[PDB]
Amino acid sequence: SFVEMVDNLRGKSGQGYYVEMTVGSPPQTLNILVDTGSSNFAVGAAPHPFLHRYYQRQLSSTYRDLRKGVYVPYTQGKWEGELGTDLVSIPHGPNVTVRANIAAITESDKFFINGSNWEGILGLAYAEIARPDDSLEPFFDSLVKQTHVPNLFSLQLCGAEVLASVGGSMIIGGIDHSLYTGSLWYTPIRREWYYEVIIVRVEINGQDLKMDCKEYNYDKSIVDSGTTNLRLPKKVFEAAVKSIKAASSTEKFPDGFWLGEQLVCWQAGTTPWNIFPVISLYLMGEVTNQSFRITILPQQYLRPVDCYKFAISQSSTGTVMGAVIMEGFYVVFDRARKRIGFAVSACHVHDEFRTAAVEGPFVTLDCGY
Ligand SMILES: CCn1cc([C@]2(c3cccc(-c4cncnc4)c3)N=C(N)N(C)C2=O)cn1
Repeated sequence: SFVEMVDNLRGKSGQGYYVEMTVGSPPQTLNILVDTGSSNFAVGAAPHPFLHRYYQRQLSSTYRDLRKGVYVPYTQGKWEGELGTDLVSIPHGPNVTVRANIAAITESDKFFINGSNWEGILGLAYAEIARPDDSLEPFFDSLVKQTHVPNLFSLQLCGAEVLASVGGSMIIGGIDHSLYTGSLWYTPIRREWYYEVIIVRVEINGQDLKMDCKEYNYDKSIVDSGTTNLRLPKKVFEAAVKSIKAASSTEKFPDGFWLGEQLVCWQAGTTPWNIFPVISLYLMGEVTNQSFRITILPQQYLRPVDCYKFAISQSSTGTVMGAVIMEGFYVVFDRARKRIGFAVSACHVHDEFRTAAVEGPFVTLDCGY
């Protein structure tokens, strides 16, 4: 049924991708953020200025209360709510219904986004980082256990007066070959909590940043559909921008732009893409001394707002390969074989001079924290 899953994601630029889901009986429709960077199925369950609809447990005849609260403070914001289980389906995903854990958010701070058009989050990472603890089975774990859907899903994020709308596909239970060209290269999932991986080398315009590879994964590297930007450890970030500033020297910008909080504009197809360099991330291969590179264009790391924001930013929590990396590629979260596959996406955005690429192997003769 993969055909019926194609284009089942939507979103606004910089505000995440969501898939339609129903919870409860009768089905309550909600748009839910696909988030490989968290592990809770958490849905607005009380009025909020940014929510135009929300999950109403009392309207559901199949809701069961777990009589347990959950409080999820985090760096940027916070949500808090009540644990229960209910029946869940994805209308444009696998044709099944599962009983899953649901965090019904009763209060939250800076969690929902104005105009994003989603009402909850589908944390697709592992139990290890779930709240309140790893005993709360994540949605995908329940789905696999209760149905026969293979332990694998794949994301094809396609990107783009009003924020640009983005489209994409979440294929659960398999690999849709029409979604990518060329070969799928796999990098090991180093540990099952976040989707943690290892970056062994990075180049800006073919030039090695030449760092001890531990800096690339300090203190970890993760694949996160719930983060817009490519986020880099401080020391790598600074080296990245310096290298990027040099490659686009002709024509200058204010460091408010480089700090990713200040847009820059051209007008109608005048954008000097060729000025900015490609960025290659080399991920560890399944074979010890091998790696492969994913190369991403400026079209990915300059996010549209013809105005663009610099979608590479600093991190104190390690490297985050967010949406702007994923948008060049078809990304397979092969949980069954503890690996993540990358292929050129059938939908990636590129000129007649450059193209996002996935290429290997590269042999590199210790990179993890
Ligand atoms: C554990 C608390 N939590 C944080 C998240 C978030 C989260 C929460 C709310 C909104 C968004 C978000 C996603 N796309 C674009 N704009 C915002 C992300 N998911 C990820 N991966 N990141 C880094 C988060 O901040 C989920 N739960």
